[PDB]
Amino acid sequence: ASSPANKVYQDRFESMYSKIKDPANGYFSEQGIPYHSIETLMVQAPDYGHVTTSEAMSYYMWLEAMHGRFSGDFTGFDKSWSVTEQYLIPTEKDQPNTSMSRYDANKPATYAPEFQDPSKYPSPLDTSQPVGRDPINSQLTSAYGTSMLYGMHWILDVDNWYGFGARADGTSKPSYINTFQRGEQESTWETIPQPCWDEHKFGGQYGFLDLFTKDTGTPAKQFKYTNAPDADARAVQATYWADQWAKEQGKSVSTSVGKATKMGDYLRYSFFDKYFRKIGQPSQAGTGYDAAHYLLSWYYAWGGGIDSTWSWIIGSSHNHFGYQNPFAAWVLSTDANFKPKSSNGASDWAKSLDRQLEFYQWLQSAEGAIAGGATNSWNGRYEAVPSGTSTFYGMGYVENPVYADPGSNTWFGMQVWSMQRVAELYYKTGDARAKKLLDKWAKWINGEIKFNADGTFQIPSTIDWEGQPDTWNPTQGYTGNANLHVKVVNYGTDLGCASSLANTLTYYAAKSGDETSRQNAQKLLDAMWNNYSDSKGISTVEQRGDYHRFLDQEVFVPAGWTGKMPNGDVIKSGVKFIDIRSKYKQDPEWQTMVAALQAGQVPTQRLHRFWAQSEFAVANGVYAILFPD
Ligand SMILES: OC[C@H]1O[C@@H](S[C@H]2[C@H](O)[C@@H](O)[C@H](O[C@H]3[C@H](O)[C@@H](O)[C@H](S[C@H]4[C@H](O)[C@@H](O)[C@H](O[C@H]5[C@H](O)[C@@H](O)[C@H](S[C@H]6[C@H](O)[C@@H](O)[C@H](O[C@H]7[C@H](O)[C@@H](O)[C@H](S[C@H]8[C@H](O)[C@@H](O)[C@H](O)O[C@@H]8CO)O[C@@H]7CO)O[C@@H]6CO)O[C@@H]5CO)O[C@@H]4CO)O[C@@H]3CO)O[C@@H]2CO)[C@H](O)[C@@H](O)[C@@H]1O
Ligand SMILES: [Ca+2]
Ligand SMILES: [Ca+2]
Ligand SMILES: [Cl-]
Repeated sequence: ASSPANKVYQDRFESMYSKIKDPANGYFSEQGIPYHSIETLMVQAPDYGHVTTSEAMSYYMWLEAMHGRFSGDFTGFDKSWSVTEQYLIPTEKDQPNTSMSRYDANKPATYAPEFQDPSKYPSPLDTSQPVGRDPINSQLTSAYGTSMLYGMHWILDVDNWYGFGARADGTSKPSYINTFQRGEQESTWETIPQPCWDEHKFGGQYGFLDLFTKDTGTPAKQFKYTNAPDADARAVQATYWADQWAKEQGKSVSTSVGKATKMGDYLRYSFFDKYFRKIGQPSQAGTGYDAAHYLLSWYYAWGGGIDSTWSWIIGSSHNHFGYQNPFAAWVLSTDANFKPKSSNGASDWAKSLDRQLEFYQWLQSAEGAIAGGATNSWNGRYEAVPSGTSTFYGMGYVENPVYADPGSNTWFGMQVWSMQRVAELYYKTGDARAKKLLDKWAKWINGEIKFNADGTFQIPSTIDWEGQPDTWNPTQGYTGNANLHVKVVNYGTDLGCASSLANTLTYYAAKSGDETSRQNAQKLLDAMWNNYSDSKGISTVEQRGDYHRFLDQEVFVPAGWTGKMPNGDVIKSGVKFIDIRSKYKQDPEWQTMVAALQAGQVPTQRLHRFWAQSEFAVANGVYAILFPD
């Protein structure tokens, strides 16, 4: 039987769970897939409220796992995995073996440069630039008997709002789509949504392919998917807890553990440089593992021909601390129940755990917050690293890895999402490296939490950075990085971040015994429950300062390129964000949003983000278990 839990916080979790699963609240589609948010007019990472992401699916797993802990019923957890495998992990029909089996581990893909402005795309493929060797593909095909990859594609058009349908039929749902393709300056507002399965049926003469890639020949019909490593790692994290809590009650989630383990085996593709170039010596093609940084990079992607047989796979050269997950690495490298079937699966994850913890430490600022990350490909073209730039195993430090509109590390959220995982590791193992990191980080954040007399509160929202960490010397260790400073630009009341923060402080307090962290975690949970609860969970009114981009953001389209979206919207030079998403004008909130912009005001919204609601629910559960009295 499981240990007794705090009755008050357990009830709060159950209440949230009921609101989230309540059919009348609309968090899920008819097919059982959770939406990014109840509200449809939503632009953040995705550009429509009813698309879904792998991040959401992993939070759904975490939620159901906790429900199993308190109810003894894990059928919901197994169902979250069933929905994931059926709809977010490309099936045999979505990534045909005929093409995947033609993959050449000695020539994974063809080099394509990255540019700092979307106007430079399409990017020209260059067969003469070196590409390294993929050392794990043989391990995976031998272990699983297939050339298909088992990982979640990151974004899904749940109700086929864009109209691409499934495998170009234009009518089926859900629909595999993608957005980002053109460099660090292409924000959510500057993309051209495209189908993952491109048969040239929609868009331009050759679909949407020649908007991004340029080659000598004619663009072939092809499919392509992109993984979000932090999402897949969270799936492993959540499944571990589901397994632990299931066994404490004589229950089993064996089938799900097997899927989580397989996913973690394939997740190793994120450990490699985009084009398998040697880490620290980007101009040279890798010979195998010398191209592995062992960190959870921003993505790994793969694709292949539809009407011709060929395939490719790429890792990623850019690393952000926010995507790391030391807990998942500990699970996959030490727990016998989660040991990957591949020959080197567990050992690679063992190396990743150590490398990840060094990464966090190297990036810890003088104050305690964690800095951006590093890259093995300067400017995304393997250019020379500017002299005087600090390095980590040969990779140059970057303040805002991967994207700059806005800066990828200017949002407080990355701090809690990532440190929450370090707190789980510290709690389970008491690891000294995790302790050192948390003691200083927790001291920093506890001094940045502000509680008001009316029961409301504020935490860091937008942050900025100055300087850089000292070059990492494995034998020297943490120098203290006296020249690396974080700056809190402004505060806010982001309920999702606050929930993640409470979670982090709870695990840390439980292990360290730090009372300051424990009471702050409880005050956050109480404040949110007592002051921000509504019939659908929790929420607050927030300003949407970037919404002016709905109408004033021009979308770049190559000269002479013309095409049409499924609903007829014309794609040509000069269009704005709204011009290629005209269906948005039918949204219930549209007139309200436009009215505000016309009056020169900042639009405001009351949003119910699925991950935020789940975060809050899980945080209540965690407190209930670690502090029963
Ligand atoms: O036919 C002739 C011949 O053929 C051959 S076979 C041959 C084929 O023909 C050929 O087509 C094929 O070509 C291959 C090629 O080989 C491969 O090398 C390439 S690889 C390619 C890959 O496919 C593609 O997917 C990849 O895309 C990358 C981009 O490069 C990269 O730039 C971006 S970065 C992006 C991030 O990913 C996003 O997450 C991020 O999003 C941000 C957003 O920017 C930001 O605004 C918001 S801010 C937001 C916060 O999120 C929120 O929390 C807070 O609360 O609020 C704030 C404020 O709102 O955050 C978002 C994140 O959350 O944005 C950045 C920037 O865009 O990443 C994508 C990943 O997808 O690029 C790769 C290349 O660079 O693929 C080709 C396929 O076409 O090659 C074949 C051979 O190899 C045959 O053999 C012959 O016979 C035949 O004759
Ligand atoms: Ca931009
Ligand atoms: Ca700076
Ligand atoms: Cl969001």
